[PDB]
Amino acid sequence: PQITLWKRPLVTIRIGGQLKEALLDTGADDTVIEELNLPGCWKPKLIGGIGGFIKVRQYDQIPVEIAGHKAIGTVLVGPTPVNIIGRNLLTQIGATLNFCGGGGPQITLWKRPLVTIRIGGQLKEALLDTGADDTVIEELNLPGCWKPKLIGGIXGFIKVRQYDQIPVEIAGHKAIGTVLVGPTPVNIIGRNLLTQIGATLNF
Repeated sequence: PQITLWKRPLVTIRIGGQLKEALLDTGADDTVIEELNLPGCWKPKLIGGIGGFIKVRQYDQIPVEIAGHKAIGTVLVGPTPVNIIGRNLLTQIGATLNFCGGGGPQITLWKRPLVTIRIGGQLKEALLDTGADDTVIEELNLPGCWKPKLIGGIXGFIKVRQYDQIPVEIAGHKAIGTVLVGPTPVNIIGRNLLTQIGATLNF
């Protein structure tokens, strides 16, 4: 299907014979699901996100059906805030990011979807993250007024400054909206701006 980004791209998945809801997340390398039992052997791993690191169980070669498309691959199980399908399985189901409904650039998900953006007169690299509601940019001396905010992901919450009506050009496409500024490990373009550039998921 083709999925737009006005709402979270939540889908039903089948894993270990059970149904779960999960977010299609182009900003995730891996697939992470809330605590559950999976048949098979696992190994301990740590993974990170906006707020720090969590401990997970890594299960390899697990069949997962994602809105009716089959994948077989690595699933990490642990205390993630949201079940997420990451690039390791998005690539298996042939999911791509597409601008302006397919008229614009197509971005495959074999590697992190990093693009050039312009904000505040500065050029930066940022990750297109369908699993992010908001856009979070590395510490940058943006002029203007702001309001404090906390935002969360794997690892917990960070404090940021919320600026409104900030122009952001993404891969040459103009957008304007809310930007959150703080100590994010990677600059993230979230759905609030991805929708403005007509970005969709397709598979």
